[PDB]
Amino acid sequence: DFAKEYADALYDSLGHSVLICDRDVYIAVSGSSKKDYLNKSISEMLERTMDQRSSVLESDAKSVQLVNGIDEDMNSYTVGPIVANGDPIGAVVIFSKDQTMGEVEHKAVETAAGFLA
Amino acid sequence: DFAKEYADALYDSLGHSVLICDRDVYIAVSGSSKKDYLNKSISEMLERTMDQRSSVLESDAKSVQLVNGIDEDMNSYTVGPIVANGDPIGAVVIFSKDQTMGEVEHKAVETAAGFLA
Repeated sequence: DFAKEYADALYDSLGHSVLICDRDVYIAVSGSSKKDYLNKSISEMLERTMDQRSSVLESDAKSVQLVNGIDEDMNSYTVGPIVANGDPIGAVVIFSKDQTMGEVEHKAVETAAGFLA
Repeated sequence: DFAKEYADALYDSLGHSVLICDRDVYIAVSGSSKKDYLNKSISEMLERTMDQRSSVLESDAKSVQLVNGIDEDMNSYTVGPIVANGDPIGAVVIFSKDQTMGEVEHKAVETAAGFLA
């Protein structure tokens, strides 16, 4: 499991929850409960972020939907769409309920997305 | 080439020269000339860093040896030893002649090293 390995490496290094999705669902979860995210449908926010192809960083999110329709209290998050041959095929998400995502995590998701693509 | 793919992803995302070595030589080079680094013997600094297992960040290096005996003018660099089963098997290096390596790159090498291990 290639996405799982990367998610684990990101968690081990950065210490924040890591999700990786394909076009539909989360396919890798590290740092968070697999029950909460694995195979769950990605949110409209994730879909839009992937469609827009650019990475995003929200330093003061307050609340976010990672799973569609599921409002979650969230301090911050960052998303790196995985774009292969111009087509979004997934995304890498790093988030925290209590810590602030910064350029470290923002670049981490871009790097992860680039490698996974 | 797995190390090459990661080095390329790191270069694409962070925009700095990236080297990956095994215990002996550089095995992947991105952002810099392959002639300057590929198959070149790693420096004593690299060997010591790997032996000590911890990542390092030098924000004001002035000069560094990446290739053994080769003094290179360098603004800054960061090194993430690749440690598998307690044994150092290589390292990921990000460096710049003109820009300052910070936590972004420092964590990038740790993440890279963790994944490659």
